[PDB]
Amino acid sequence: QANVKGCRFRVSVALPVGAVVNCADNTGAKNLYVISVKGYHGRLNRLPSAALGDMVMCSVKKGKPELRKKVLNAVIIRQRKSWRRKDGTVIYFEDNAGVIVNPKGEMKGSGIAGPVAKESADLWPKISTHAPAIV
RNA sequence: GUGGGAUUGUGAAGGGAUCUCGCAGGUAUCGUGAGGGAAGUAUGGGGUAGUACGAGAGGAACUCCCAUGCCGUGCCUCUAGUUUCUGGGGUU
Ligand SMILES: [K+]
Ligand SMILES: [K+]
Ligand SMILES: [Mg+2]
Ligand code: NA
Repeated sequence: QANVKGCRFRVSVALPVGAVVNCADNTGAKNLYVISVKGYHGRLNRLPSAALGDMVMCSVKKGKPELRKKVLNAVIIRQRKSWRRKDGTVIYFEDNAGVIVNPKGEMKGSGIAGPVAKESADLWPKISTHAPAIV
């Protein structure tokens, strides 16, 4: 529940700024709009891009009105872009999904719909507890 | 000396003279390295450690280890993209 760039192997970037992904927890939000990604060091013209396990800054576009019109923190748990594990397997999900967390990584809400990537679960133990299945 | 050419424009075939040029290098490898260019640069995590310090609240760092951002030089085993192999099938 901290900086995750140095604790994770390279994962192919999936979600640049502006991507809208599903919200997999039961907070009340339906989707999340990616504003930025933590740990992004700048490069000219290059959009900040999120992948599995990344914390992102996001806003809710659809869902409970109490959750909208504000900047929140979320963690990516599923992505449609395929990445390659060190064991040589190339794997991808059917959808993109995120989960709303506090800046400390603690999961707001109490349940997760759909599976959770192992890369995301290893970096966020609180998210791994509520995962129906890992990878 | 020898070999090869030539001389100034109204003819031809012969003789001299006088000039210019060639006369020892070719061909194929392996190396030297003067000079010039010049590139790697950052972050996080583990541990140190809830330790030093501090009344408390708070709260570090180096050896070492593991990743990552940007940049650079390549490569095509995998994954992805691309098809005028119009390859093989469909279909109006
Ligand atoms: K030099
Ligand atoms: K120089
Ligand atoms: Mg621009
Ligand atoms: Na292919």
